[PDB]
Amino acid sequence: EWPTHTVCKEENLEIYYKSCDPQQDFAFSIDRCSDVTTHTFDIRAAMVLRQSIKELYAKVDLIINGKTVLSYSETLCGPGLSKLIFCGKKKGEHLYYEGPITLGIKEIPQRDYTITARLTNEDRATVACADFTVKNYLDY
Repeated sequence: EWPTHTVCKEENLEIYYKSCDPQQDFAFSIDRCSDVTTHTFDIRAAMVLRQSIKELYAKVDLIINGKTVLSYSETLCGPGLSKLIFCGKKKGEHLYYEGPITLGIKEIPQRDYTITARLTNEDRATVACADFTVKNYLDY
C-alpha cells in the first residue's frame, strides 16, 4: 500500500519504484534519466534509518516475465569492506545520499523488467527495500 513513485517517464524510458519495506517509504531520484544506460548515473535518496547500519548488505534481484533470472549480493558496510561515507549511522538517523551509482555492468538491462533491491544490516533486518519497474527502450 505504499505509493508508486515516478523516477522517469521519457519517450523510451520509464522507471518507477515502490518501497517494499512496510515500515516506511523513501525518496529517490535520478538527475538525468538517460544516464541509466551508461555505466554511471547520479542519484538522490533520502530515508529514515529504522535500523543501525554498522553493517549493510544489498541484495539485488532482476525479475523478467515473473521469473527471477538474476540474484546478486554485495556488502556495502562492514569490517574492511565499507563503501558509503554514511556507514556507521545509528538507528533513527536521517540518511541522505547524492552521488553516482557506478557499475561494473556498462548499462542496466534493456526493455521491461523489475529490480527488487533490498538492503539489510548486521542482524539481517530490513533497512530499505524497493521494487523498481523498468521499461528501457533508450539504447534503441
